[PDB]
Amino acid sequence: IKIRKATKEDWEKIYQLYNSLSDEDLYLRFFHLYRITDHVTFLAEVDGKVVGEASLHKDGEFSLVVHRNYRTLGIGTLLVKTLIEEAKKSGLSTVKFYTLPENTPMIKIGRKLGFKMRFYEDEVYGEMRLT
Ligand SMILES: CC(C)(COP(=O)(O)OP(=O)(O)OC[C@H]1O[C@@H](n2cnc3c(N)ncnc32)[C@H](O)[C@@H]1OP(=O)(O)O)[C@@H](O)C(=O)NCCC(=O)NCCS
Repeated sequence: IKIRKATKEDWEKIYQLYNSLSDEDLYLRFFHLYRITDHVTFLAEVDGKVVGEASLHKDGEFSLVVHRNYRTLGIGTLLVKTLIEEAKKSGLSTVKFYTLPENTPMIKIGRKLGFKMRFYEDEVYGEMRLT
């Protein structure tokens, strides 16, 4: 399980990962964007195949997705920890995420990592002040 920073040359690999995900997975991966309508990306690789992708934006917001067959192995948690580390190195004041209330796995990660949660019927908001 290797976690590395993504480069422009990884676009094709990420594209293939996305093509294998469900519409539900993609909806959750870009939840906030769907709701309201530079960045650093990390990938989780098994062999030479990207099985997980996580991105951090300049405003502290992050998101990620792990292929269904590679879930519950701790990858999502490791990717979020990687993003938090990146956020601290880049001097961000806060990191945050948005998802659906039914997304138990993500909320579990958020809570165990220290994120303060705000719940609503249409969405949930997690946030952690770093500075
Ligand atoms: C949310 C997501 C990244 C989690 O990734 P993952 O690799 O499975 O994460 P982890 O293995 O670190 O597990 C996270 C926790 O959720 C739990 N979990 C997994 N499946 C579960 C299920 N069906 N019910 C309950 N809990 C579940 C894990 O057991 C673990 O428990 P813990 O936090 O006490 O250790 C993954 O499910 C995913 O890609 N989902 C679709 C995209 C998405 O929702 N992205 C979120 C963006 S903010």
